[PDB]
Formats: sequence, structure tokens, C-alpha cells
Amino acid sequence: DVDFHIPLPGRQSPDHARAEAEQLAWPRSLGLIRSDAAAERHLRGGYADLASRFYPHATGADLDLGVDLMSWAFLFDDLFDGPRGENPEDTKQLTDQVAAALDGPLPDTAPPIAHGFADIWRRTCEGMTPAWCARSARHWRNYFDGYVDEAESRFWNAPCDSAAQYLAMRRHTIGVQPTVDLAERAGRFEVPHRVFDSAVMSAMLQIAVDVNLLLNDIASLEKEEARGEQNNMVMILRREHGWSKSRSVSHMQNEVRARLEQYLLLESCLPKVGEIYQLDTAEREALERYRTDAVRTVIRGSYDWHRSSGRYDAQGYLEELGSS
Ligand SMILES: CC(C)=CCC/C(C)=C/CC/C(C)=C(\F)COP(=O)(O)OP(=O)(O)O
Ligand SMILES: [Mg+2]
Ligand SMILES: [Mg+2]
Ligand SMILES: [Mg+2]
Repeated sequence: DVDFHIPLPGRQSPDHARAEAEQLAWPRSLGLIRSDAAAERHLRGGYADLASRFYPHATGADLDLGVDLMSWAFLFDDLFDGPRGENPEDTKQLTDQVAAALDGPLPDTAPPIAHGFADIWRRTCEGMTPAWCARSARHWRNYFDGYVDEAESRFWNAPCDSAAQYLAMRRHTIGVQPTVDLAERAGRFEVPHRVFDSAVMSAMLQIAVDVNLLLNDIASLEKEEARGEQNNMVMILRREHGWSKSRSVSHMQNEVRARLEQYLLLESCLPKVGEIYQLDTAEREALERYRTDAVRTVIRGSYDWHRSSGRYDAQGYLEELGSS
């Protein structure tokens, strides 16, 4: 394994054991897991474990919603490992059918992976402000559009020539922002909307995004070499800077450290940011909950899970999830 500077406390929901025990019931009822071998491959992903560390403040049905999001997100992502992920028109055809759930009811003929997302989104929005739902829906659309962009890069044989071009694409496909959004829903709070848009909070969220994708590109480095993948930060640094493999990995460790140090600086600015936006007492507490239960958790929880998950330790078996 490889070590990273993550000076944040590890946390896990106290209801994790029940959530992990019951995690299969929902994707089974939605037709997303259709065999016992698929169920065991799901269990080996550790997706309830991941959700319990993203959402340690959540228990019960709130934590279950977090588990189902992790379950759905990785099932969805596995539909693009084969030829579909090499074809933007076929990628967009699936993402369009899923994203349609944001706009209204799905037709009964929608593929199972789309009905599963619609069930998550319905539970995500109920009880939040309408403006929160609209903003979170926009985050989902950025995520789905990102899959189309990635399929374009593969189809036209245009690999990313620089770290900046990769991040501009990978910051959306990494799915961190929809994960952070659910921490708010799972915690039954909303960070003040004018502070979510602030330059300081945007920089904190960008660090959370960047750290997650750097962690993921290292944890999945072996798999993606064995498939000749070129849009991986390790590979892209070797092309952009002409460096070896051991240098690019050390560069990514230092970047994680530098961004975590900057993240701490930005946290110390939040009291003055609240003053600038004239937050009252309640809004200040909501901002503090966002900092500790949403942004900090998505950084730290990802670090613990990328080391233990079975995804980083039968192709086409999930194809029927994307068939109308
Ligand atoms: C845990 C994180 C980062 C986010 C929370 C769950 C969500 C919404 C994940 C989005 C999908 C994702 C990051 C991958 F599939 C990993 O990237 P990639 O497909 O390149 O590598 P693999 O994980 O498939 O090997
Ligand atoms: Mg994948
Ligand atoms: Mg993928
Ligand atoms: Mg990866």
C-alpha cells in the first residue's frame, strides 16, 4: 500500500453493522442484483462500509439511503467498463435514460439502473428545500455528462495530454459532489446556500474532489495498467512531464499533502467567511456541520475505504441493468 497525509479523524456510523447486513435487500428489489454471484461481488466491494464512513452521522433509514447511493453508483459505473464506455452515443443513450429521473417519472420500460436512481433521487429530495433539490440535480447532470465526455475521449483516441485537462474531466466523473450532497440529506441539514457558492467553500470542495480522484487513481493503478488505460493521473504525469512511475506516484502523494495542508488553512477562514455572509447562529452551526460531517468525511472516509475495498484487491454480467 501507499501512505497519505490525511490529518482528519476516522469515523464510522454506529449503525454500520445493520446497514452492512441489510445492504442487498434494496438492489435486489430493484432488479439491480440478479444472481448470488452478483450479490457476493457486491458484498466484496464494501459499499455499506464506504457509506458508513462517508456518513458517520447517519443511522437507520438515513444511513440506508447512503448505502443505496454507494451501491447504485458502483453498479452504474460498471456498465461503462466494456464497449459502451468506448461509444459516446451508447453512453449518452444510457445516461439520458437515467438523468430523465431528475425531471419526472420514468416510463416502466426504463432500464433497471434508471429505476434504481429514480428511487434514490426521490428519497434524496423529500424534505429538503426546493432550491437544494435543484442544485443537487444540477450536480447529477454534471456527473452524467462527464461519462459522455469520457466516452468521447476513448472513442476519438484523444487521451488527456495534461493534468489540467484530466482534472477538468475527472472532477465530474469522480462523483464526489453528489456524495457530499447526500451527507446533507443524511444529516438533515443544509449548509447556507450563499456559503456553498462562496469562493472559500468552492476551494474546499475542489480539494475534496481532487484528493478523492488522486486516491482512486493510485488504488486502481494496477487494474488500469492491465487494461491499457491512459486516462489515469499516474500515466498522464508520465506523458505530460516525461517522468517515471515512481516519481509520478511521489508527486501525487506530495499533492495530496499540499492540498490537505491548504484545506486546513481554508477551514480556519470559515468564521470570517460566515461574518462576510452575515450568518446567524443557526446558519453558523449548519456550516460547521457541513465542514465536519460532509466535506471532512468525504476526504477521510475515502482514504480508509480505498485501502480495504475488494474493488482494488464474467464481464458483461450486469448488461441487463442497462437494457430497456
Ligand atoms: C468513493 C467515491 C470516490 C465516490 C462515492 C461513490 C461514487 C458516486 C462514485 C462514482 C464512481 C467512481 C468514483 C468510480 F467508479 C471510481 O473511478 P474509476 O471507475 O476510474 O475506478 P474503479 O473504482 O472503477 O476501479
Ligand atoms: Mg470503473
Ligand atoms: Mg468509470
Ligand atoms: Mg480509477
